[PDB]
Amino acid sequence: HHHHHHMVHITLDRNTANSWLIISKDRRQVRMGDTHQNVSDNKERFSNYPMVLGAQRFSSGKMYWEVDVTQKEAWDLGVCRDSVQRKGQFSLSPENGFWTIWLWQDSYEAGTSPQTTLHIQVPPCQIGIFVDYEAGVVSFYNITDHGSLIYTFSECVFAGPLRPFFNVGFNYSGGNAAPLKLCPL
Ligand SMILES: CN1CCCc2ccc(S(N)(=O)=O)cc21
Ligand SMILES: CN1CCCc2ccc(S(N)(=O)=O)cc21
Repeated sequence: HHHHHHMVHITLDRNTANSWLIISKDRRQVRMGDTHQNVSDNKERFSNYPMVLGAQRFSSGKMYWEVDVTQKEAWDLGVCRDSVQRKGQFSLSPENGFWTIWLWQDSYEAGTSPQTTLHIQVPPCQIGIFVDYEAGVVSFYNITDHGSLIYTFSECVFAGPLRPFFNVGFNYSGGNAAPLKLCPL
């Protein structure tokens, strides 16, 4: 892919974070803490899952960013509507306003309804996310494997401003404590 030149500087929005997340001072890294992180509750915070949004909102144009997932066992990445549900249980699907992929139990899947099996020969350590608002496209790229395509959602019906979306995953196993990191341009 030659999408690198639409690169955007993403930062995480603390106010949207699940109360157990720890976001770095530069707002470029997030990990699961071992307890509640001593913040007040608010209507923006994802309550049920270790999720957080980017601060940036996109309503036009082409955008690209990269995320480091080194040595994680579980995570979700992509974009979502600004108005997605924050409280209670929900599925990651385009019907619910999410365009995402994930790693879970040693397999990669795209968040369609129902979910789609991905075919990745080289487990990624960094993921590239490309959004073309006008075209209705969200694409994912394997930066570890020379930028190879992972998945494209096309005919997307965004129906609102988009925000970068992150889930660091639970750490029931003790093997998923590592952070998500936004990679430099
Ligand atoms: C997002 N994520 C993480 C890994 C396991 C899993 C299983 C089902 C679903 S779903 N299709 O119900 O949203 C989502 C999901
Ligand atoms: C979002 N969702 C819905 C239910 C299935 C499932 C499983 C694992 C995770 S995760 N990535 O937070 O560990 C999330 C999730």
